[PDB]
Amino acid sequence: RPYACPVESCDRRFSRSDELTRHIRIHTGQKPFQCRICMRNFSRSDHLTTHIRTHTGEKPFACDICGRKFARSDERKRHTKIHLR
DNA sequence: AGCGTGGGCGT
DNA sequence: TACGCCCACGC
Ligand SMILES: [Zn+2]
Ligand SMILES: [Zn+2]
Ligand SMILES: [Zn+2]
Repeated sequence: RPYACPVESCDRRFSRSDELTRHIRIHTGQKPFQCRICMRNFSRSDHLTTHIRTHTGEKPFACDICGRKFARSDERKRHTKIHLR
Protein backbone atom coordinates (compact mmCIF):
# COMPACT_ATOMS: atom_id res chain seq x y z
CA ARG A 1 0.00 0.00 0.00
CA PRO A 2 2.14 2.89 -1.41
CA TYR A 3 -0.55 5.57 -1.04
CA ALA A 4 -0.97 7.02 2.45
CA CYS A 5 -3.55 9.66 3.32
CA PRO A 6 -1.77 13.03 3.95
CA VAL A 7 -4.21 14.26 6.61
CA GLU A 8 -2.19 14.00 9.84
CA SER A 9 -5.23 12.88 11.87
CA CYS A 10 -5.89 9.98 9.47
CA ASP A 11 -3.68 6.95 8.72
CA ARG A 12 -5.32 5.09 5.81
CA ARG A 13 -3.12 3.59 3.07
CA PHE A 14 -4.18 2.28 -0.36
CA SER A 15 -2.95 0.04 -3.19
CA ARG A 16 -3.93 2.31 -6.07
CA SER A 17 -3.86 6.07 -6.45
CA ASP A 18 -7.54 6.21 -7.40
CA GLU A 19 -8.47 4.65 -4.07
CA LEU A 20 -6.63 7.53 -2.34
CA THR A 21 -8.42 10.15 -4.43
CA ARG A 22 -11.82 8.63 -3.66
CA HIS A 23 -10.98 8.38 0.08
CA ILE A 24 -9.67 11.96 0.17
CA ARG A 25 -13.26 13.13 -0.39
CA ILE A 26 -14.24 12.27 3.21
CA HIS A 27 -11.69 14.93 4.28
CA THR A 28 -12.46 17.59 1.67
CA GLY A 29 -16.22 17.10 2.02
CA GLN A 30 -16.56 17.06 -1.76
CA LYS A 31 -19.65 15.31 -3.11
CA PRO A 32 -19.58 15.41 -6.97
CA PHE A 33 -22.87 13.59 -7.61
CA GLN A 34 -26.30 15.12 -7.07
CA CYS A 35 -29.70 13.41 -6.98
CA ARG A 36 -31.90 14.81 -9.75
CA ILE A 37 -34.91 14.21 -7.51
CA CYS A 38 -34.17 15.40 -3.96
CA MET A 39 -31.02 17.45 -4.72
CA ARG A 40 -28.94 15.66 -2.07
CA ASN A 41 -25.25 15.30 -2.91
CA PHE A 42 -23.16 12.13 -2.69
CA SER A 43 -19.46 11.28 -2.59
CA ARG A 44 -19.87 8.43 -5.07
CA SER A 45 -21.71 7.52 -8.29
CA ASP A 46 -22.63 3.98 -7.29
CA HIS A 47 -24.14 5.24 -4.03
CA LEU A 48 -26.15 7.81 -6.01
CA THR A 49 -27.45 5.00 -8.22
CA THR A 50 -28.75 2.96 -5.30
CA HIS A 51 -30.02 6.06 -3.54
CA ILE A 52 -32.22 6.94 -6.52
CA ARG A 53 -34.08 3.63 -6.11
CA THR A 54 -35.52 4.95 -2.84
CA HIS A 55 -37.41 7.47 -4.99
CA THR A 56 -38.42 5.21 -7.87
CA GLY A 57 -39.30 2.12 -5.85
CA GLU A 58 -37.17 0.05 -8.20
CA LYS A 59 -36.09 -3.30 -6.72
CA PRO A 60 -33.97 -5.36 -9.17
CA PHE A 61 -32.99 -8.13 -6.70
CA ALA A 62 -35.37 -10.90 -5.72
CA CYS A 63 -34.93 -13.70 -3.20
CA ASP A 64 -34.61 -17.06 -5.00
CA ILE A 65 -36.61 -18.73 -2.25
CA CYS A 66 -39.53 -16.40 -1.51
CA GLY A 67 -39.40 -13.84 -4.31
CA ARG A 68 -39.16 -10.85 -1.97
CA LYS A 69 -37.57 -7.91 -3.81
CA PHE A 70 -34.89 -5.49 -2.71
CA ALA A 71 -33.28 -2.33 -3.98
CA ARG A 72 -29.73 -3.59 -3.24
CA SER A 73 -27.89 -6.91 -3.57
CA ASP A 74 -26.51 -6.70 -0.04
CA GLU A 75 -30.08 -6.38 1.24
CA ARG A 76 -31.00 -9.54 -0.64
CA LYS A 77 -27.88 -11.29 0.68
CA ARG A 78 -28.71 -10.33 4.27
CA HIS A 79 -32.25 -11.63 3.72
CA THR A 80 -31.63 -15.00 2.00
CA LYS A 81 -29.86 -16.14 5.14
CA ILE A 82 -33.12 -16.15 7.15
CA HIS A 83 -34.37 -19.18 5.22
CA LEU A 84 -31.79 -21.29 7.05
CA ARG A 85 -33.31 -19.98 10.29
C1' DA B 1 -36.22 -3.16 7.81
C1' DG B 2 -34.10 0.59 4.79
C1' DC B 3 -30.35 2.83 3.38
C1' DG B 4 -26.02 6.05 4.14
C1' DT B 5 -21.41 5.20 3.06
C1' DG B 6 -16.32 3.50 3.25
C1' DG B 7 -13.06 -0.17 1.41
C1' DG B 8 -11.21 -3.44 -2.43
C1' DC B 9 -10.77 -4.16 -6.82
C1' DG B 10 -11.92 -5.84 -11.91
C1' DT B 11 -12.09 -3.44 -15.85
C1' DT C 1 -8.04 8.66 -14.02
C1' DA C 2 -13.41 6.56 -13.91
C1' DC C 3 -17.41 3.20 -13.52
C1' DG C 4 -19.74 -0.17 -10.97
C1' DC C 5 -19.71 -4.22 -8.70
C1' DC C 6 -19.43 -7.01 -3.97
C1' DC C 7 -18.84 -6.46 0.66
C1' DA C 8 -19.50 -4.81 5.22
C1' DC C 9 -20.62 -1.79 9.07
C1' DG C 10 -23.60 1.48 11.33
C1' DC C 11 -27.93 3.44 12.76
ZN1 LIG D 1 -7.62 10.08 5.21
ZN1 LIG E 1 -32.64 11.76 -3.91
ZN1 LIG F 1 -36.68 -14.92 0.83
